[PDB]
Amino acid sequence: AMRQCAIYGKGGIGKSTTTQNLVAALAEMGKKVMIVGCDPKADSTRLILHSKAQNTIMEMAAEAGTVEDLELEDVLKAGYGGVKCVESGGPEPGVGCAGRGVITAINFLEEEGAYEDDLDFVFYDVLGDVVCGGFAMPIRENKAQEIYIVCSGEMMAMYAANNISKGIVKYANSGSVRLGGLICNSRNTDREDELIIALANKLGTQMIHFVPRDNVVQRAEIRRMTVIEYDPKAKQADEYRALARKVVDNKLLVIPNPITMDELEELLMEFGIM
Amino acid sequence: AMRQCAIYGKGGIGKSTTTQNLVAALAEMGKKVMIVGCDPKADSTRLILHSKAQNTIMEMAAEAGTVEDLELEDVLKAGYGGVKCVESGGPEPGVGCAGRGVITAINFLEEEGAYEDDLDFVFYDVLGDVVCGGFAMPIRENKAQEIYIVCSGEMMAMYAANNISKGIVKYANSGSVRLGGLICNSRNTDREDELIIALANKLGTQMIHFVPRDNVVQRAEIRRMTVIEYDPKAKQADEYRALARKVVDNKLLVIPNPITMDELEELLMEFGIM
Ligand SMILES: Nc1ncnc2c1ncn2[C@@H]1O[C@H](COP(=O)(O)OP(=O)(O)O)[C@@H](O)[C@H]1O
Ligand SMILES: Nc1ncnc2c1ncn2[C@@H]1O[C@H](COP(=O)(O)OP(=O)(O)O)[C@@H](O)[C@H]1O
Ligand SMILES: [Mg+2]
Ligand SMILES: [Mg+2]
Repeated sequence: AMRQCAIYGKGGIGKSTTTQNLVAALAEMGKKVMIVGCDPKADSTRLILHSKAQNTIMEMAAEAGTVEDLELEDVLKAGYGGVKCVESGGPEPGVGCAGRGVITAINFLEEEGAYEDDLDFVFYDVLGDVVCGGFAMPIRENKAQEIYIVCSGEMMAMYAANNISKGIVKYANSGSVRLGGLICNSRNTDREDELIIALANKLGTQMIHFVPRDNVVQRAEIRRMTVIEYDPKAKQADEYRALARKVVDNKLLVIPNPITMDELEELLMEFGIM
Repeated sequence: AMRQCAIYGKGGIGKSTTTQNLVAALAEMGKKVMIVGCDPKADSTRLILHSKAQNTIMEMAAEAGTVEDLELEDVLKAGYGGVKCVESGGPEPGVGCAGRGVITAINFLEEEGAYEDDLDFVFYDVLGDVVCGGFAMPIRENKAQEIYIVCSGEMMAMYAANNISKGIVKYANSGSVRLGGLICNSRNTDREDELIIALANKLGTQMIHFVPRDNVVQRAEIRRMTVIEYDPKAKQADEYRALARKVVDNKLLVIPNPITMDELEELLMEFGIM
């Protein structure tokens, strides 16, 4: 078996930094992991690959002719800890549907046998500002059973978490896609941990970890690494190790309870963030 | 004549706060303005209307039967300064295309005569994390000639600005959609004004205004107002008045020059934000 997880959240919230660091910690533990980039920004694997980014399945298929002229061994790339990496890509802005590459990529990976029995985890790093087209496909088509939402005390980040949760509810009659937890990626604001705990409890889930804001992230990423690789002794490395451990041990996977805008505003008012 | 402007940018960057405050300042000057909300969050008019939000054209059409059973006089609502307000709405998460309501709304407004000769400005407040479907329609279909992008020294906000610019370039052979400027909505970081000026110059545009981060915004918005209405003497009110004046006087409307990821990273490295 293998655990199929998707990391969702609003743009810029920390999906790719959190996912790559979490996965590096899993590999450090001895887990075998694949990352599938499902964000048109297409830099979801650069810290594992020590790279600028990674050429996408949509780009590679265009240069080869069709996606069927591609070989899995040509597409998947291994980096830190043996973690395997692939990027979906997407059409250029103004053209088509921004999520269409996600559908092509996941179907290619399934057909070509990328989901080998030896994998322990697959993580999809998915744009979450809209829940439609290929960005909804991991939920609609039962590809990621465990959804973890990166968020913060930012109102927009909590709104996104609620919207993603509504998408999970919409498809709960089929498949087995569930909300596994919220990950708070701190803005260094007071009571932020308490705020995201409260939001998680209203949705029916949990705050699986509070990730501190730490400049070592920038120093590692300038060098194209995870903090796990850049400085294994860093306090922030231990934070990502704690998040990884709690993901491994997590057994709470729920159909969430989306909240009203009034509930969200009351959360913000109560914990004095605003 | 009337100037059709669209405010784009990544989620949470400050589109709706900036647009409503800018428009309040325009109304304070004596301009006649309409705001068209083109973001599924659907709270782009609440500060003009003193409201929780505004019921959307998609919601109202569903309750009436079809969009043709709606009357313009039933849909448009006037608030502070006589500013007229409408919200597009969008399908629920996981269903359809998140931008489909924008197409329905703009077409309804055009057909029903909302663009009366007495208007001086129309502002569309558009989700900009993806540039596709109805979110691309103001550009693709030549509805907003002047695009202003709200951004910040945040890498994700600059990436979004570049992506929106690529969409403008893609449709420059038809219509007259142009980039009018960048608006820096400050994160209170050093050299941020210089950073966004540099980005604007690389794209071929300008920083039309640097909006400071100011907590009076939160105090006004808790009370469902713009800063212009809440405290006309506030320093931040004068900031929005300066932005409004510069938008009125702006004559630079360009086909932008999108930059590479290397150029964006060099900007961040240079100005020491990272
Ligand atoms: N815990 C953290 N501490 C400091 N900086 C962070 C942290 N998490 C993310 N960042 C920074 O935030 C920015 C956006 O993160 P990223 O993972 O790229 O967001 P997303 O993938 O959600 O768009 C990056 O510059 C990253 O280095
Ligand atoms: N200049 C500013 N100073 C302080 N807070 C701001 C400023 N601009 C925006 N905000 C706050 O940022 C949050 C997001 O702004 P909003 O306009 O709703 O973003 P968007 O419409 O782009 O999603 C809101 O809580 C708003 O009050
Ligand atoms: Mg990312
Ligand atoms: Mg908004």
